[PDB]
Amino acid sequence: EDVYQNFEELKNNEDPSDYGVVTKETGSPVLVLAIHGGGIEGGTSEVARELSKEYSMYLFEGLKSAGNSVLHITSTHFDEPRALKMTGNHEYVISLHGYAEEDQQIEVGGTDRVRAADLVEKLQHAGFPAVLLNMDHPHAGVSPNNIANKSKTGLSIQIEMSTGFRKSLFGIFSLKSRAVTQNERFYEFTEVMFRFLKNSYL
Ligand SMILES: [Zn+2]
Repeated sequence: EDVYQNFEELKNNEDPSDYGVVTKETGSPVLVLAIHGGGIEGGTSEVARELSKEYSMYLFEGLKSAGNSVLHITSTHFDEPRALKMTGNHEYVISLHGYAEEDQQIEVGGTDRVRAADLVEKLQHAGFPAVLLNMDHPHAGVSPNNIANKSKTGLSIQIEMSTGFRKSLFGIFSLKSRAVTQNERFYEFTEVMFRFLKNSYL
């Protein structure tokens, strides 16, 4: 269970300084979506911001010193108005998430089954620990209600990164310091992502 059922409820309950909505609109067909940034799923803000160097981005970030889990709205309920706008304005969506696991692992899902498999292959070739989840796996990112699918095509890739994998990319794993301690692994990973994104969405 999430604390809030939708964005309006979160907005009416939380101080606006405790969260932030951040957008970058470039007209790229692909949108990078991170609805659980900041302290909600740590590291997803930094990955999103780096990818926004070449692609449009939507970021919702939890900015509390503690307790950011209360700001998590599951994807099938996430309706913040700028997210609805940006998703509908784009052809395709890549949606970044974190989950709790100490081992390094990347779980890839979504509605775009061909591109999801291709991403997994490209990550595995590059030495990253990715697996493809199929249609019946729980939380596969396939619901029409999932924000990531509310695009012009309906085709998404869901990237779920374990705690271990996310912590491997930063010198200091904090709200304050991830953004200024990205390591060589961070850039290696984001580069694999930039190569995939440019080749897969011509
Ligand atoms: Zn998430």
